[PDB]
Amino acid sequence: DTTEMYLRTIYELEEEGVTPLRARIAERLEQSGPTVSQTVARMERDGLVVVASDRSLQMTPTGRTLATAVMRKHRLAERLLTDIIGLDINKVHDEACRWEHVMSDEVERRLVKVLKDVSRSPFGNPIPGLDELGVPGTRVIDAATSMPRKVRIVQINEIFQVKTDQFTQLLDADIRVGSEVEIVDRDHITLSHKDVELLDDLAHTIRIEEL
Amino acid sequence: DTTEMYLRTIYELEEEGVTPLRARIAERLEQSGPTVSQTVARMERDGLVVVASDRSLQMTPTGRTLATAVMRKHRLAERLLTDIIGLDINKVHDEACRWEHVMSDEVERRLVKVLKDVSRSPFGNPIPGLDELGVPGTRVIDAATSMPRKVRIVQINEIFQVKTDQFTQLLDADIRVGSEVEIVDRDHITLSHKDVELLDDLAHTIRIEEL
Ligand code: NI
Ligand code: NI
Repeated sequence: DTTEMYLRTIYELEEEGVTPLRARIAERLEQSGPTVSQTVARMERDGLVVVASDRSLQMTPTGRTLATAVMRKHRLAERLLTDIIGLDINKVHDEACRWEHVMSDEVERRLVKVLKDVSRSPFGNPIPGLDELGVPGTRVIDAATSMPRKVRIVQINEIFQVKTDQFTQLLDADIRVGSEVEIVDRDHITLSHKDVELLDDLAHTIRIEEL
Repeated sequence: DTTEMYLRTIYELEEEGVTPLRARIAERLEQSGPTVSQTVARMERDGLVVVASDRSLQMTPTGRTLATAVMRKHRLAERLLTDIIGLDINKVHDEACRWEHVMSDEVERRLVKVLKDVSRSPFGNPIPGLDELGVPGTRVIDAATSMPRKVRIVQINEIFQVKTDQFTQLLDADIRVGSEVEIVDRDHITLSHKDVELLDDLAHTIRIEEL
């Protein structure tokens, strides 16, 4: 389904921290602007995407769920193809781009059993959706949900910190008040600008807003 | 490509010894007669099939080559899915029906390396095309090409045989003068009606024609 290829392309552009504009989508899929526009209209009617006022495509909860599953199948296919089949690594991504459309959930569950590790694709990116498969401003500690979000730093509050080893890590990552960074919760909290895994005191006292 | 699914269906019906009529094709693919007819017309223009005077579809050399490759990919997929992945055996055929369309030759070559044996599918049928992948009347000894063909028995010539252990095997298989049987050459010659692997004396003296 062309729908799956559009949703996965949006997913991938978002992971790369690129705004999912229609022209970006068109260019990545090697499809015309007008063709992309016609497909985006069908996808809005289907409830999978909305076109935001800055013209970027924002996937709905349903659109995002489907996108996520397509990416999971793509990445599990890449692991099968490299770890077990041994297809030349230069061909693995293009093979998996086809296989992601035809792999059942049942095969994915089997792949999770058989593969050594399903943490990441061979190309370094996390395999999403495995839980779904079945097996002032605000303080960063609070504002962080569990999926990555771009936010703006308002206070770092160095003056209140007892532990200071991360001051330089923040500097080396160019995180200052004003920096736009992506924040994430884990099984410990993390900032992206480089990746800084915050100890609790900092996570409790650094503040983030959003425009 | 719908073309691949039509050619593989023809292949499969032929293997089952069924005449590949358009209605049989329609029924197996769960497509309408008129839809099948429109696709067969495109396939004739493309040079992949001819419609014979008995209305059966006869694949051209090119059509047969493509059909063969689709079947090979289907069967290698089934071996991957059962031997390595362990997908529940009741789901393997339907999964492979999708995978046969997206598997590259390069993955098939890898599967030949990794799998224990690629003689047959899990469902008992030979994996064709591996050589292409890269790794009176006439006497039966002569008339047999290397691919199976339906022929008619004209003489068995029992009277000239020194070895007679196969007389009963032929009887048990219902091969008599008049029987329509499919003959095949191997790396030793064989008759099908049951399968009788002929010793040379019989293969040299049994005669076959065709209407
Ligand atoms: Ni990839
Ligand atoms: Ni099958």
